[PDB]
Amino acid sequence: EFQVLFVLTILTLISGTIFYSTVEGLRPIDALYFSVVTLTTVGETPPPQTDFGKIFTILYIFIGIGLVFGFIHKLAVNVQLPSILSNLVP
Amino acid sequence: EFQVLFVLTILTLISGTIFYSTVEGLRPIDALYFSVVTLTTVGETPPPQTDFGKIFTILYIFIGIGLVFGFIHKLAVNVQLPSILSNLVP
Amino acid sequence: EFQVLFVLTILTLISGTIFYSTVEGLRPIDALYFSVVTLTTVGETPPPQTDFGKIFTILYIFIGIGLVFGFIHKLAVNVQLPSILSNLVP
Amino acid sequence: EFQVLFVLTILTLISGTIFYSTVEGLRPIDALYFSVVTLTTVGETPPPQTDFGKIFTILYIFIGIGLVFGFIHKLAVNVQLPSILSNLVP
Ligand code: NA
Ligand code: NA
Ligand code: NA
Ligand code: NA
Repeated sequence: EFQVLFVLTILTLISGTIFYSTVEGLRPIDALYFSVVTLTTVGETPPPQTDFGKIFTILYIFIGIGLVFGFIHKLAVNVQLPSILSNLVP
Repeated sequence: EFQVLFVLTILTLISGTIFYSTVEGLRPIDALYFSVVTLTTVGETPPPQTDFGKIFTILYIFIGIGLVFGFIHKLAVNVQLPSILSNLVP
Repeated sequence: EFQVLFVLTILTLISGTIFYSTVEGLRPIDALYFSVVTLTTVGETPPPQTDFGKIFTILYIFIGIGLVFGFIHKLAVNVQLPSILSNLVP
Repeated sequence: EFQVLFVLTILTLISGTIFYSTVEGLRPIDALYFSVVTLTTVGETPPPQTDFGKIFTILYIFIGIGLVFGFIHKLAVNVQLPSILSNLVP
């Protein structure tokens, strides 16, 4: 499960990285950062400058937020929880 | 269900698009983008400049966030999940 | 229930409005808008300029987000849902 | 439970405060504020300026959001709820 969500999230981020680096002309690292803060709703970034960027962002958000949060919902509950939980055992 | 939420979300976005393009004077595409990042809480945009814009945004958020997230909660769980889940079957 | 959450949310917003209008020197409407986008995590606004503003925002977020979202979780599910749901009955 | 989440959240914020104050060169209070609005997805702040800041933010978000929201989910439901709920008793 966690393995799958990880894959789906990575592919989603890869797509955003390629899109933004090409259409908005961002360096790869900035394109990945934009993709990440967008899908997690953190939004610490100015908006895309092109209409293509805006249209894609709208669609990217609706399709990717569900996935990204489903993944985060497992990263801390199915992997990060026990580590400290089972560790909460005397 | 998914069909209904889709309709309710579209109408909500249409209302925001009309509102912002008129009161804040944004081009339709920018008004739709503002509406979308606002309701998904992504917030990658500067705030409205008019008091009408601010008041409407406050009300728009409280009434639309619940709907938009309910829709997203189905777009990936009732439509996007199986596609890859049922596809996870050897 | 909905009545109570409404009260708790209003008081929370009133507190933020008073705080920001005084410490950050914002007009009441802008102080309320800042309070609202902050607690809903929309964040369509520049950050507070004073250390008092920042410290208060940190505490305001942790204490108010839970409440605000609990309220929204009822505004659309206990009030906005039926209106269109019961209306989905032929 | 609430005691534990409080500890995990504090350590997470301490790490972010140290990181941002050092790499992005922010005063401690601004580093803590950035860490807080980032992990709660409020995002009321400009993005990091360095690639290290961006890479760390990406990882910080994925690992810390789950924790921070789990904590908030208890701060208002296991501590803030009764206070006013049990108080809702005539
Ligand atoms: Na958010
Ligand atoms: Na945000
Ligand atoms: Na934001
Ligand atoms: Na923002």
